Amino acid sequence: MMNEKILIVDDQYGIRILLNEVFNKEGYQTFQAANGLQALDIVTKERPDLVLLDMKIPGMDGIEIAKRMKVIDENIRVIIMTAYGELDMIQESKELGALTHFAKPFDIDEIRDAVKKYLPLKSNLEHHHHHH
Repeated sequence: MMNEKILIVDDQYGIRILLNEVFNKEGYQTFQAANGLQALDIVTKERPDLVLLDMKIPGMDGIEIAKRMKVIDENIRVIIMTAYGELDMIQESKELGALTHFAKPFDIDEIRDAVKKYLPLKSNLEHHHHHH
């Protein structure tokens, strides 16, 4: 809507960049966090338009983070990444302001695609014509 940002929680530093550059690649704005509490700060400070929390991150989860982010916005469009089939803390994290979840085993194109279908801004999704 206004400042359509995407926050990306990663410790590896590369994963965050992967989504940072690919979200931006599409025409987005992104940011990164090495725990969750960081994106947390950036949500209460910047209020992105969408956030991602890799609970697969090297150490911690941004679960109580989205928790506080849903205390801060209730649903700042969070997406928590898991081991594709882990989702151990997923239930609370998803009811906690997250619009959905993802996987650390995610696909790049799937990541930009999935977020455009949820938090849209310029990346159009075809569900109005039904033709593609």
